[PDB]
Amino acid sequence: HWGYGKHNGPEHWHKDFPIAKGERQSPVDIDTHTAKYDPSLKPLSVSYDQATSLRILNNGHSFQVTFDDSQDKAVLKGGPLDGTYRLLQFHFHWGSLDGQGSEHTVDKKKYAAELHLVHWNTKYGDVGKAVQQPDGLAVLGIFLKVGSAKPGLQKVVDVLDSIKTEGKSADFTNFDPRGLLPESLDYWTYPGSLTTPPLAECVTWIVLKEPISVSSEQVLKFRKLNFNGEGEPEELMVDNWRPAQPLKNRQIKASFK
Ligand SMILES: [Zn+2]
Repeated sequence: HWGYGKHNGPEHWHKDFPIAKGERQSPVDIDTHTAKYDPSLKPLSVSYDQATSLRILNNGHSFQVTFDDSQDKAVLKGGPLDGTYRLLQFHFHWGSLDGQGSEHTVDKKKYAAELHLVHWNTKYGDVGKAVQQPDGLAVLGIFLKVGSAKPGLQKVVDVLDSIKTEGKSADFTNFDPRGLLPESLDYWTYPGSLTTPPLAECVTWIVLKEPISVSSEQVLKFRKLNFNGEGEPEELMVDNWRPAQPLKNRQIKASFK
């Protein structure tokens, strides 16, 4: 079954999911000098004031904070998007060391980690239907670098002890994802895919230019998580990132000059 190791990692995924070699796969390298400023792009609208978090969960490939998406509470709109996208969950990708971990790269630069806030288009009714559409999902990608602590992340970090292994989950209510956003909403955008199986080509990517800083102690707690279930040989959940994929016939647009 798929993972990030030598024998089941990204280089193997195409066997079960042939779309892995498709025309709009993610992540990609963002070449900042080739990305064109698009004055027709709208500002991003990130409306998270009424977000209702539910649970935090180790799913064997990341940890995930899930939200109540049964109403328009926390929504993404504007930017390159048409219509309304509901926040379902967020998760992270990170490295074994600070010099790798992000999925997107910027001029080949790898960040220590990458946050993905996953939203689905309300015109398709549920996320299962949305992932079967070219404009079904919008994922907001935020880079993490190591420096000063991110206060808004600490409540997440402090509960990771309770979900060490695959399949563990905990109540995680009243978490405010606004505390994970950088100051600027300047972004790059391109059409792409889920970066984990099934790798469905259903995502409008919105990747913020400004990283957030997290502390070494915060990211160290990420690295104590396990891929494995309880009672199995301990394998640290680290380097759970897919590398950059061919850009092919796509253009990355910038919201900023
Ligand atoms: Zn992700």
